[PDB]
Amino acid sequence: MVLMTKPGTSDFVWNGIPLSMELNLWNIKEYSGSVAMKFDGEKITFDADIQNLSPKEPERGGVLGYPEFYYGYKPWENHTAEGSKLPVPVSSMKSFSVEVSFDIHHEPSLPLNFAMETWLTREKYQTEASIGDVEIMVWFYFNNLTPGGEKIEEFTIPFVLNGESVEGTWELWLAEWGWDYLAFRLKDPVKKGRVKFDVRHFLDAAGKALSSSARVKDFEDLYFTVWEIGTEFGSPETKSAQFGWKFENFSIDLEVR
Ligand SMILES: OC[C@H]1O[C@@H](O[C@H]2[C@H](O)[C@@H](O)[C@H](O)O[C@@H]2CO)[C@H](O)[C@@H](O)[C@@H]1O
Repeated sequence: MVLMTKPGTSDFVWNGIPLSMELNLWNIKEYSGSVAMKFDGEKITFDADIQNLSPKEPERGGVLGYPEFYYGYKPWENHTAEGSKLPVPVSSMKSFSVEVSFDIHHEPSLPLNFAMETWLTREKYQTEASIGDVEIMVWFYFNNLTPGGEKIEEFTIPFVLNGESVEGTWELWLAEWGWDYLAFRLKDPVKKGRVKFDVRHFLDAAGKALSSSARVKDFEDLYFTVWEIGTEFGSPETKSAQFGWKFENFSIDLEVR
């Protein structure tokens, strides 16, 4: 049982899997209202009803926070729950399946998404990402929110949605900021459902997308550090946010060559 009502990180174990939950409001200068994130052994829930919001780093634009949970090592926080099998070199990953059920609710106009991501780093345990590293996101849902940078292509990547084998069409957005940002955004966003997919398909498309970059070199030698699952929300214009979610039936399976 884990309960947090302010920003912070806590570890937990879900069906034997060591994980970390972060009530991540990294780009929020200050807020009024309440946030509550909880793990009860069977589900992780998050609820927010906050106001008086403004960006911590205004000039970078983009979102305000990212309440999430993750498996592995999150560089920015020098943190991992114990017993984690990540990070591992991208070249060593044969497959990395992620499965989770989700139910996201939100006031109608809120910029928000259901996004999962990883950070690929040159060194195994960096404490930040910079030039030469990569941030790769996978968005299964979005509302009044587009990824950063611009769309550079589309990839058809399969996955199991609510128990059925489907093919998703994913727009790939790339931005060269302090690191390389890549976001795969599903054309038919899903607000509630269950998905199972292999992160390897996204790592394969990302590596190809960057095969001529002068910034990202030797993609396959980078370390796949973590797998975060959460909901980014907000924009420089967002003054308040009312939303919440429930994640259940979580599991991952890393298979290394
Ligand atoms: O900038 C450090 C900050 O990054 C947070 O991840 C951001 C990422 O920087 C941004 O490019 C993307 O649009 O959104 C993600 C998630 O909101 C990270 O979660 C923080 O821990 C870190 O302090």
